[PDB]
Amino acid sequence: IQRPPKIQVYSRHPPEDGKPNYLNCYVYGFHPPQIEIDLLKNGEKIKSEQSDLSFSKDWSFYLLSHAEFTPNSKDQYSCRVKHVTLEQPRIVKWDRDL
Repeated sequence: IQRPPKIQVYSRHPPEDGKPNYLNCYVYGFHPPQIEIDLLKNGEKIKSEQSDLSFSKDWSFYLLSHAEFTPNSKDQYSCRVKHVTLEQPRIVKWDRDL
């Protein structure tokens, strides 16, 4: 029981300032299943397009939240996850050089 979530913030296509992309936040390997995931632009939240809760032997419970977004050299994004294993909501930033 009590397993913290593993997170992956990434974009669908290699980003270029201008072309509309998609930002996905992959969260998995956690338990219990109740978990909240917010997508953030400069600190405030955006498109809550979330998948349906799924489970697997190899990654326990997992989810995928995504939003359409347009890259700029000034706007920064990140994924915020809230789970009973995190004393304070964990925030992972979208690094676009990884």
